[PDB]
Amino acid sequence: ALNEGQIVTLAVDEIIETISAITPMAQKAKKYTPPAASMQRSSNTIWMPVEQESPTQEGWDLTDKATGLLELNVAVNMGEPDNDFFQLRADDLRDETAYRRRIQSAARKLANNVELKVANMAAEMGSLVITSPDAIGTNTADAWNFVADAEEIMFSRELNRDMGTSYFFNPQDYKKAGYDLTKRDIFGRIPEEAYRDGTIQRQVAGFDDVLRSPKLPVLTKSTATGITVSGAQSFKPVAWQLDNDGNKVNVDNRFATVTLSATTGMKRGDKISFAGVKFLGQMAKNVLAQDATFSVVRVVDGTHVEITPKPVALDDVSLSPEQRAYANVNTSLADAMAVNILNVKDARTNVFWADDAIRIVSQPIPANHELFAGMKTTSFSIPDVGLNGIFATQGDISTLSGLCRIALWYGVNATRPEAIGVGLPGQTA
Amino acid sequence: ALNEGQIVTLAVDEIIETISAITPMAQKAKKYTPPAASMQRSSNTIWMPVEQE
Repeated sequence: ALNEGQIVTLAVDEIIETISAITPMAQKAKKYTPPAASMQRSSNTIWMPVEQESPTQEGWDLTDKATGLLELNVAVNMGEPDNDFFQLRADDLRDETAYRRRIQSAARKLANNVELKVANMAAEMGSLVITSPDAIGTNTADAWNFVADAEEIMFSRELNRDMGTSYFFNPQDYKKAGYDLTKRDIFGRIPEEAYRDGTIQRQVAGFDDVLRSPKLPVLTKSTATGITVSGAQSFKPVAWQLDNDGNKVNVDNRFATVTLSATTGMKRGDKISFAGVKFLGQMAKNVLAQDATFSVVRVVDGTHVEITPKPVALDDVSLSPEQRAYANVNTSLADAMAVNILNVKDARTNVFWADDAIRIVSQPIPANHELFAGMKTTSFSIPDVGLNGIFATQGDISTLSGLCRIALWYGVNATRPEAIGVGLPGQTA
Repeated sequence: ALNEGQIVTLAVDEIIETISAITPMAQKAKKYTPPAASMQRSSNTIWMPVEQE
């Protein structure tokens, strides 16, 4: 018919969208931008006051019975900056339509990495642990128990939850839990923005949002066995302590260090509990039926480990009233009580917290300073999470090519590890 | 007593000035700048005649 010249056309305006950009865990995290000038001199660390607990007395006569003050603190820091980096020759900037889409893809990938870091931090530094011997969906009310006792421990612990509470399922375990959870559903329809954002149910066992995150990591089993505490150790809630010079250095309210008989199988992020040690009500110091659980922050030696919440015994006789106000454990660690390992199987984690337990510390990169003259630098907002990064370009004459860097500096911090919790199904070994 | 977070303060405004150097010899010695374009073609050298005897 009509034989004429052929063309190949690209749709300028229609981009096939792939890869979702949901960040349910990062949006429940709080963002903090400290003053950068002081952050530079403070090694990218700032200390945050913890709300202080007050001892109270009863009666008319309190002669010689006043208490001092005790304010504890936690420290937040940063990590290495995350960034995207690509190069282009001069002739490739004639069209400048793949360049812009690469900038957008970089923004989305950086947000994705932030979300991944938040999820992994939560899994690694979560104190409350709930365990089911079999997989979710076995027995009768495995899912209900699995979610409801997590809520129950976070509730009876009387931890702050005014910002709300969130349960994050991994998708594969929610596939088995939702069958039972949907039948026992109070709340109604979810707003469509929230439903597409990740939250699948609301007000489940009095637990606000129940979400579903595909970035929850897999928690490897602990290989350690036959571990007992070596010597009687009591911990005291202090704000500071002296050093060899005799100077007062701040002490983190979390991060207790204990001495164990052996520290071989255990690695950062496993879950332990001590025999006979129970959680305590935070306001009314009552002995909850649930055994106190800890997650190890790191392993320092073959006999010493650092665990997330300080076990501050109520019956400790040497604690002051100011100190005893912070007791979270019924009794201290005896001479030799067995340490119960709680990572017995490699199970993908379910994470829950009280919102704002995780803090995201962000900082600017002043590459717009006069020290940086050959490079073109501008602010770069990643609005999906809420972190401002940096966008920099610099080309060289010998190749007629330029480099594009999109750097984002942030830190993920678990300021209330006692409020982060990890649910582990099918733990039997 | 009051147990609280400890800070480390640094007073950037107040600087402990320690050294003050004087440079009289370089002020007494004269400064000359021969034309740069001619200096480049020479080996950064000028020749001056000495008083004749």
